[PDB]
Amino acid sequence: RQWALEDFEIGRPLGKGKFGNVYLAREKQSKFILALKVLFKAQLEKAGVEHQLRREVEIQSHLRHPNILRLYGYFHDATRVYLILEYAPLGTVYRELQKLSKFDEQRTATYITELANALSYCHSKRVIHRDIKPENLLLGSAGELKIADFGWSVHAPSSRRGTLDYLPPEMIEGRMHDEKVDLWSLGVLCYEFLVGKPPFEANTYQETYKRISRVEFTFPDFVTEGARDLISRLLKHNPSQRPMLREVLEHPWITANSS
Ligand SMILES: Nc1ncnc2c1ncn2[C@@H]1O[C@H](COP(=O)(O)OP(=O)(O)O)[C@@H](O)[C@H]1O
Ligand SMILES: O=C(O)c1cc(-c2ccc(Cl)cc2)c2cc[nH]c2c1
Ligand SMILES: O=C(O)[C@@H]1CCCC[C@H]1C(=O)O
Ligand SMILES: [Mg+2]
Ligand SMILES: [Mg+2]
Repeated sequence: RQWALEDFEIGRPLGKGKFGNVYLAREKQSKFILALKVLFKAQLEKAGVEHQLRREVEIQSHLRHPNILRLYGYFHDATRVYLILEYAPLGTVYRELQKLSKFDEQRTATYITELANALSYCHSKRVIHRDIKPENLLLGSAGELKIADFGWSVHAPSSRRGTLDYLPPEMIEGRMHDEKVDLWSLGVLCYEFLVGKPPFEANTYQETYKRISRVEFTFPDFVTEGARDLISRLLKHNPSQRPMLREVLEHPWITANSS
């Protein structure tokens, strides 16, 4: 349970974070490969997010699902906080999308099924992820999707305040929100997986804000009827109008292309 930096051999950086970096690491005694998320105390204090960090730790450490990234523990020293995470060897869904440009209907529907199942488990504990995006979706050794970065995670309902690309209208506007925010994020993902870019993508935060607020998006011609139907059902301005995850999992386009 009590760890120290001296218990780990540090490898290359795995990625850059908002409050520090993620490094590959090996526990000296067991030779267990893992990821160490290193955060700077000064930066967290200045941002006034030292309690949201405690929330990320508390929420993620109690989740057990094959499509959710494990958080084994944490420790800290005079300047830094260290989160001990499960290593996701095939990287981010973000990098996969950058090299493939777009995913086919089968890969998309499979990822959407994996997400819906992980989100269903979260929502059963009244946990809202609120930061579902390709760079927070990691790939296990078998290429299985793993929800990661519980940095902004909270318990529903919440009226608590990167790009806005995956945030629903109620979360922007700083209004009260529940588990329905993750259903909106799911529709933005589905679109991005098939099209290569999120539906409200813009040059500025200001322009993206407006597009989300208006639910202003169009589909390229290659997007099928079934895909258009599922996305359009998820991207409802009214959170109450968004379907349950059970409905997403039973959608004909999902059942026909997954897995
Ligand atoms: N367990 C992990 N295995 C592999 N890469 C990881 C892991 N955790 C994070 N990363 C990489 O580091 C990046 C930043 O990690 P993350 O927890 O998402 O940080 P932040 O809250 O700053 O955005 C990720 O997008 C990813 O590229
Ligand atoms: O004890 C401390 O002295 C302490 C502690 C923390 C801290 C916060 C969250 C977690 Cl999960 C672990 C440690 C932080 C975060 C910023 N300044 C700190 C000081
Ligand atoms: O883990 C982190 O980098 C942060 C902890 C504090 C809240 C915000 C969070 C994040 O950016 O994901
Ligand atoms: Mg992240
Ligand atoms: Mg984060």
